[PDB]
Amino acid sequence: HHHHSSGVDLGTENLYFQSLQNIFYDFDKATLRPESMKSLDELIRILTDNPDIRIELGSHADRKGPDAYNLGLSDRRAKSVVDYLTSRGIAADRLTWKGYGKSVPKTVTAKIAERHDFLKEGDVLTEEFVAPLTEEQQSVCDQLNRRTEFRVIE
Ligand code: NA
Repeated sequence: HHHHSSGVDLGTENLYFQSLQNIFYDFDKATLRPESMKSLDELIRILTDNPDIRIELGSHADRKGPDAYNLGLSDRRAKSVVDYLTSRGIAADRLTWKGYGKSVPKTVTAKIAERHDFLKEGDVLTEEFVAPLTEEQQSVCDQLNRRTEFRVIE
């Protein structure tokens, strides 16, 4: 099969790539911002250039509001991405998705840590981590949790 031990995955959770970005959302919205459409066009290029690969997506919500509500919101966030891709010709069978609600806070990557003096690589944006922060710091963290993650798979 593969003639080597596992290498680095092309995904948004562990590493930062200019050409494979997280999708971020407004508070209580599943809408694709103009920036999100550019990011999805970059993903469509990867899908069309590599016709056999699939994309696994995971959609999320920030700590505010009930668990069940946030699960539904995360499903709508995944669906908006799937609908944009399928509207551009991507076969639905090439995409898998899961809505995690607010159950999986994001881990701060080296790029996120470079951009914010208060965040360090490896910090997990849990409710307990975000709770004692300033209103501005909470807004940065909550925004980072309102995202869709991607991973390129077979
Ligand atoms: Na930092």
